[PDB]
Amino acid sequence: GPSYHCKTPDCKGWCFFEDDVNEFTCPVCFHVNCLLCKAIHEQMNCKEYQEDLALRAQNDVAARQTTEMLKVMLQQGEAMRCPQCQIVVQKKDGCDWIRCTVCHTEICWVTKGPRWGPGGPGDTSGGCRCRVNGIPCHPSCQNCH
Ligand SMILES: [Zn+2]
Ligand SMILES: [Zn+2]
Ligand SMILES: [Zn+2]
Ligand SMILES: [Zn+2]
Ligand SMILES: [Zn+2]
Repeated sequence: GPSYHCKTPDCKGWCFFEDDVNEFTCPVCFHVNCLLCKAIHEQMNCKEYQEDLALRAQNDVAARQTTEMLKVMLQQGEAMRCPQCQIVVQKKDGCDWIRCTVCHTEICWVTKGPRWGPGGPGDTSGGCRCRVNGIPCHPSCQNCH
């Protein structure tokens, strides 16, 4: 069970990652962190945050740093786009499964795509079909729900 450090400057707030929890309310500074954007964006959904962050690339050097950082993460695994709404999702250490914050699509992190077909939970006509006939979606999978 790995951990996340609050993004408020110099804050000592931290949490463990949990499969079903995508937001961290810091007990120190009380700010709400988003555990898939790794950022505090309390008047935005994740899509509004990520688009505005790309608009600050022209030009903030800090934003341009992180936006180009993310584009290497996506091009090399350790980050991915939601297969449904296409927001950039970053890893939650120890969690093989994530429910998108914007569209609520279940994402299989092990296989870097959807958990299920359209029609959602139970539809093994798409997605990673973990455990059908006993086979895990990947032999490293431990629990993608
Ligand atoms: Zn904090
Ligand atoms: Zn977010
Ligand atoms: Zn989504
Ligand atoms: Zn899976
Ligand atoms: Zn699996």
